[PDB]
Amino acid sequence: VTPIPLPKIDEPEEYNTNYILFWNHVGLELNRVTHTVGGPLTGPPLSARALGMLHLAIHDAYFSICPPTDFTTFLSPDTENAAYRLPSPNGANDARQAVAGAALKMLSSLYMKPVEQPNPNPGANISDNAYAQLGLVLDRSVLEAPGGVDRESASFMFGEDVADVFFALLNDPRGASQEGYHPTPGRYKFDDEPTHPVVLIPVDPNNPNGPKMPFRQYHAPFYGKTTKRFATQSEHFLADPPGLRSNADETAEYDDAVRVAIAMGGAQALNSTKRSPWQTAQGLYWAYDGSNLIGTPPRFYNQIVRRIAVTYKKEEDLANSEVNNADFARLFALVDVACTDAGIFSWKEKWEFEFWAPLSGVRDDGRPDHGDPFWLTLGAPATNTNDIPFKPPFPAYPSGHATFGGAVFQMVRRYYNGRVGTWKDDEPDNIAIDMMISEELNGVNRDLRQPYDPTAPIEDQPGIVRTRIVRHFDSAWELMFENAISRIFLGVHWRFDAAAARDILIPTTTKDVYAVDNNGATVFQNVEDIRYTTRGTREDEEGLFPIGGVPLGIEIADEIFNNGLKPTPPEIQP
Ligand code: VO4
Repeated sequence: VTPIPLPKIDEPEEYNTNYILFWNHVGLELNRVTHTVGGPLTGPPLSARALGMLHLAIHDAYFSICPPTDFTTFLSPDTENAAYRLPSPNGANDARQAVAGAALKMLSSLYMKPVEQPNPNPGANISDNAYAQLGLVLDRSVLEAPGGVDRESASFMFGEDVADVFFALLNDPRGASQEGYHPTPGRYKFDDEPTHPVVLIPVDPNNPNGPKMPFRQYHAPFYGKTTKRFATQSEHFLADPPGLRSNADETAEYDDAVRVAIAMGGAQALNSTKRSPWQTAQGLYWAYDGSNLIGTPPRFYNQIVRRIAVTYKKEEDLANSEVNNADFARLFALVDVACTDAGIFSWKEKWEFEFWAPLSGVRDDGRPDHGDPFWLTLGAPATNTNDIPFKPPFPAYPSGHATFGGAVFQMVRRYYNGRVGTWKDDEPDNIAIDMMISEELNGVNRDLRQPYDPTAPIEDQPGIVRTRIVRHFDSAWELMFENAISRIFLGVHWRFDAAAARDILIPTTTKDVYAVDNNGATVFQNVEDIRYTTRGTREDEEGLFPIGGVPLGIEIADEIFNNGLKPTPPEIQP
């Protein structure tokens, strides 16, 4: 089959001399390829799950052979429960081959053709070409693996066994099912996106030029409530969003939110848009909304973590260093598991409240002096395609980006505290990074004038090229913040979807109404001064809960970390 020409990644090639990073890289490649061909594990919550499973398998394969001191393996070989019983090395002592077997097995189980009946219903939507392209990635990775892959080694086979365990235990085949779900129209209620009310998909995925059919998508409406958690030791909840349930009386907040939404997230040329060119860059930088050759947010968060990992490694040798191998194996397991659970809980709350997107909220507002029936947002970029911007097919509260980021970057902060610098676990850190380039703005990817051609490299395809922006960040606190507000700039999330408006915006004398600059643009607090302290109430539960995705993610990361990466007790599983 014709292999898809993938654009070059902006990262020192030395990174892949380390087999832990190499396998992480292979996971990231499958991520972007599956989103280009429409293969399995697409979308934000599930794509994060794939990475969590991959790194959990790698983590235990490595630490079984090279036992850790300050912590232990996720699963143990002495568990009476067969489902949580980790296999034993029994002679195997080649960590490199162990990791290879775990990674290869997991990724293959995740991305290959479900010959075991699973193809029906679940996989009945993915074309043969999709699987073929994914297979190519897998096949060549074996050949590019640093140190090679010896499929006949005992260590390799051990790794495979480890993968089988984690796969059977955590795989959620029907995770993204939407069968039986239908929106419940009304104020504040999620429903089909006005600029993309329906989509025409081929009746037969193997004949994309053949007859089409109308399709309305709702992304994983049942996943969050039915899926198995990874390492969280409890259920997490967010305060009711402004306008709903116990907070239905927070009208000043909601009204100002509508106001900030129009000014900060509208289309580039609308007279009501007050967003600056720089803020537009900040919005697109963190997108990764499932585009061709790009993939989803988890892929970007891992690209960032890869840089942090190498920038702050203990030993200079990337290839032959167990200190580095252990460090990376541990870090990525912590990070990707937190990302996985962040997805579960953000999706759980998303479909719990079913809060509507700013596009619908502004248009359907109804009040002549508050709404704008013809508003358009900067929207989620439709990169490497000729389609227009959209709003991802799922409820708004809370922001998945914000939750993912909160978890990933809080985990990084907990892990490096006292090593890169010293800070209170709830205050700004000093984990700075340089030369960080997003594939949304790399001088290569673009907005095409014609349909994407998968047989030709992106450079030979006409379109407006995205300006190359090289960033530097002073801390993971900043990363966490900007990643969250970027969605406000795109106009796909309300301010409260990120965090409590009181914690991120500059207040005025009027309660719930925040400050704007000379030209009407919203003013944010300085990153160093931001503290996610503002909590709210829930109708169905007593107490105060976090508002927005960031606080939720931070909470999930602290929990997992504090428990040293321990499985969710099967008793509290759904
Ligand atoms: O991922 V959002 O849920 O931030 O579009």
